[PDB]
Amino acid sequence: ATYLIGDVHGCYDELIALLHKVEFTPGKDTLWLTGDLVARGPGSLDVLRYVKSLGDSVRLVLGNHDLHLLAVFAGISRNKPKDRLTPLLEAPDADELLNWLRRQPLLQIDEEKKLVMAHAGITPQWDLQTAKECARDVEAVLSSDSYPFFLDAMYGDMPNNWSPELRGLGRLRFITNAFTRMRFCFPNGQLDMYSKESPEEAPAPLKPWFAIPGPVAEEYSIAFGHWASLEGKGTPEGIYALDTGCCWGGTLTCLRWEDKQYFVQPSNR
Ligand SMILES: [Mn+2]
Ligand SMILES: [Mn+2]
Repeated sequence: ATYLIGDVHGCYDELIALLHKVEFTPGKDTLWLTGDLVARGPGSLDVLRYVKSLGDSVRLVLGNHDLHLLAVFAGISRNKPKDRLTPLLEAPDADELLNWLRRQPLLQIDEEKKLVMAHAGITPQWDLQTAKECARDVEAVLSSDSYPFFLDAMYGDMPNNWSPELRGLGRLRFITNAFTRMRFCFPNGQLDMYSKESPEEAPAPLKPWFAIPGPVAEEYSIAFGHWASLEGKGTPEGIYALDTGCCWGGTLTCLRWEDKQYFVQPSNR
């Protein structure tokens, strides 16, 4: 069976409990994780240890908190007490875990299921070929010896409009923002990097990225996490918002792909 779980955010206990609920069995089953494995929850170290141990039985995409963790590890960015990353950063296996984490994709595609996954979703300004090239380009920098320069370069809110002519720092920044920070779009597909609220509270003319017709969403289902104020609701057919805010006292949500059956694990917080 195929299971897809939203943002874990260090909620190791809830993750294991939900997987036991569906009797997740590596070798017979595969797990898709929407990223944001770490931060805020208390168990980031245990979560990374377990997901890494799953090997080919897990298909991960990196989220913005995974990238932030990597920026803190590399000395690029300051550690915020509230993220609760210190046990992981001080672990004897921190090197093994984070060097594994930076090698994971930003984008997962299963052609037989016609299923795409990314942390924040797919901007309507990308077709599939472009999304794949963009993921490849950022994954190559993240997996290189020089990844701390990219992590330093990634911070920023501009440019917020895609063009095949983007070059250099702006190109990587847009790609990173599109995969891991996107929520709202302007009618032209342009990214808005400030509004984090539910779509009801969003100011006009902002609309969820999934409310704008785009070539990937027209051919593929898209699963994503990240947007917790969505509470997993209000999406159109074929759009699966999996982040139900477990670290926030919400719930950890698991979707079984074969029968579209949902399983939910309450926050223990
Ligand atoms: Mn996120
Ligand atoms: Mn998140």
